[PDB]
Amino acid sequence: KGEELFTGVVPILVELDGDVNGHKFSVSGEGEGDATYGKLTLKFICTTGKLPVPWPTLVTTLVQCFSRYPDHMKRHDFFKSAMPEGYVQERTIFFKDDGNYKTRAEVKFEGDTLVNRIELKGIDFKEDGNILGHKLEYNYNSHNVYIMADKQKNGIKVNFKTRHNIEDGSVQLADHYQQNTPIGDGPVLLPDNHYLSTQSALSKDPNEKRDHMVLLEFVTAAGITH
Repeated sequence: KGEELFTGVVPILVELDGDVNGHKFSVSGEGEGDATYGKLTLKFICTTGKLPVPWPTLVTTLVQCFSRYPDHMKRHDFFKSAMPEGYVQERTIFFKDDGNYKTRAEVKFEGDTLVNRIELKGIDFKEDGNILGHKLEYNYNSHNVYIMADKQKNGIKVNFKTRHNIEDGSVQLADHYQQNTPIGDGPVLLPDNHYLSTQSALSKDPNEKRDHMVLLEFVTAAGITH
């Protein structure tokens, strides 16, 4: 089934076009995922010049099919069940005391490659805020991503809050409301309530002159213990 497309290392391509407060930008990413280990590594380039928002604000937007679901809970993996035809992933991301991003993405195979194509619009960012002020540290926290079935849409609803460290030691929150729906017309696995536990490290390629982000990320599904 879909899960079987993820037993090995799979190439990943990400393409994003964005507008935040009228600042236009594009990002292209390349790397690889190994869902067997819940692992991905990606390098993202801002192909339009300087990225006009902090890189950490784009991490969640820029392939949850690479999560590792433990044996006991493999039936809860909607993301892989929708493959290869894929899924639409939509979000609104509300930065507390600040603006919001609205995103629409299609995640699917194109040949051997797992592709994430995204459009992002951001509005209502404050000139005195942390986002347009570039006050976010270049680091990334560990989160819980809550997933539930959305039987009316034959998909899932996802909700979580990310924590973005600010230079002064405050923490800027981003509330994510997400939904995913299959692209194909065939049945999917709909899960029961569960979560993904995430960890990410951000780095740079010291040789790269372009504005960019290297992401190493590990994600494991989990649920209330029994």
